[PDB]
Amino acid sequence: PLESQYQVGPLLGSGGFGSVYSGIRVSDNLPVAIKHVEKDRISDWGELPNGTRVPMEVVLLKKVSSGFSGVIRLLDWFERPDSFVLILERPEPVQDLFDFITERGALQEELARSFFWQVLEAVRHCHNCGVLHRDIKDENILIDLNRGELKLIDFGSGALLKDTVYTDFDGTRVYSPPEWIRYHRYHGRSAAVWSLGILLYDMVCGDIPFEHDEEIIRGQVFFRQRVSSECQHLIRWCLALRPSDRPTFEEIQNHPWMQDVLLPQETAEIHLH
Ligand SMILES: N#Cc1c(-c2ccccc2)cc(-c2cc(Br)ccc2O)[nH]c1=O
Repeated sequence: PLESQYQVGPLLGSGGFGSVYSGIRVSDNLPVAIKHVEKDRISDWGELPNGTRVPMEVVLLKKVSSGFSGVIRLLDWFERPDSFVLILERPEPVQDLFDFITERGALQEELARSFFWQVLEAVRHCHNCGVLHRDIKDENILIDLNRGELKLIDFGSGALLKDTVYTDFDGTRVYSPPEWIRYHRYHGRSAAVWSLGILLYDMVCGDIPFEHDEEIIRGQVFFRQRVSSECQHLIRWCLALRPSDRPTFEEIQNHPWMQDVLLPQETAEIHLH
């Protein structure tokens, strides 16, 4: 009984893959997010420990659910005749990176460092759990304004992590790597690092670097905003044309610009309060 436990609220947003509403767990007033996904649009299905057919999204979210709240947590889920309904945790107040950057424009490096670092910890968490996000971007990152913690959301274009090549992709095009645009082939980690490269640029310049396929395959990076030399370096490194030339997650976090990151709470007190 879904409608009995939760109290549906306002429409937080929707797209090709879902409609999301703001609900509250009638049980304890817990704030949650209710995501509706139509069975038709669902492309990938999995099963997880049970042998129960469910959309890959549910599989992935279950594999990454844990104490670590660097990634959104699935509280429960229900299946319906023509759709699946997911109950996600919902922080409040909260704002997504896209809206936040859309209001403050380019972010101070110090803040971008904290945020970027947090995203990296989350993505590492996922890979570690055998999950590849495939759609890392400002829109899929939530900001818990009080604790200054970011959360990865929307594993709708995700997939189990593997070492062999990927031939499918349904994530955001402007965040996809050169190798996808050209050969429609890519490898998880390297493809991820490339989008992390687009994300960082996005944070420090206030907008993405590439808009057209040509710009992506060319990979020439121009900075529209004053950006430190160190940050520019890490950015160009993540956006290297050749996949194998991109940094490992370990190399990114050991990069000079990534040092002395602020604690989440400090970040909130200085940049969010
Ligand atoms: N797709 C998607 C998704 C969202 C979305 C983003 C932009 C526009 C419309 C919907 C939001 C969420 C989402 C939002 C909150 Br406050 C809390 C938990 C969530 O899990 N999940 C998605 O999986």
